[PDB]
Amino acid sequence: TPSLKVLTYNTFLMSTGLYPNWGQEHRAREIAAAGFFQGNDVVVLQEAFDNAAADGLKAAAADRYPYQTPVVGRSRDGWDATGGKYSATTPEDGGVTVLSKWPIVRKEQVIFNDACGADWWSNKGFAYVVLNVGGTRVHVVGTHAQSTDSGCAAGEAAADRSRQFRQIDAFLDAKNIPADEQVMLAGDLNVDSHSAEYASMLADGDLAPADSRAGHPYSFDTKENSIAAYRYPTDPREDLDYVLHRNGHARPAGWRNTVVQETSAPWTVSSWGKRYTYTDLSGHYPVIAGAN
Repeated sequence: TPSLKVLTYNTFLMSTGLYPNWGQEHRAREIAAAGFFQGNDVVVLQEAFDNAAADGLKAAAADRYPYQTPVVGRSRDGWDATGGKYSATTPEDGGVTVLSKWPIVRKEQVIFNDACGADWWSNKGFAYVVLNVGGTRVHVVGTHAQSTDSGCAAGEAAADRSRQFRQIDAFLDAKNIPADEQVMLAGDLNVDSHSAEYASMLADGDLAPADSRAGHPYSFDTKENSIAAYRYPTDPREDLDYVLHRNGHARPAGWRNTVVQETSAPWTVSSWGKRYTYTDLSGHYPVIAGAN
């Protein structure tokens, strides 16, 4: 059971053609240089939507993380398989990519069968990678689950997240992964750890809770994170990002998820003839998982 350090980070790199003033190229470069980006074994990114900034980040990361997936949902190219409700015409990809210090033995993508609001119209889904680490295999699913979106009916977002977690569970079960091999789910799962949905997420994904969740209480801090506070000034702080092992599989003891509140040098953009300065590289905080 090789002990791995896993980062999950929502990068908030929206398409620059649609959103030219969100500092995407600046932040993508700065994310690859941030402290939380260094020293991991696996990195799972979400919202890497802008093709150029995502490509630049993946290139900037290639020295430390040479083995990488495409961004989920861009196309069928560069994957060993594509499953789920993939659309060839939809322009928006799922924004998820997995980067690894360790050789990738297999990589596939699966587009979610269930989604609502904005998520439905895009190729949101998950990446499945098998890594070769220390003489054995480690399985990682990287994803960005259904958001609590304006276009979803009341309760529909949570209902579709439940189906998304069970789709991942069913996918992993059908792989018949040996119990002595680790299986981790890493991503922005859009489930608040402080809410009742946390426990149903664990049951739906068949996930073991971390032995400890440490660091800052909120990986999506609408008060202390300067981007989240600008975009959602009246919404509660929540805690959405996880790396969790699968029940019944080998895993390190004392597995931790640490929410790391690392700020950035100020950067400024202009919008409607006003200047806005931020001190975070995204609206989320990175979560670093590993054996304590």
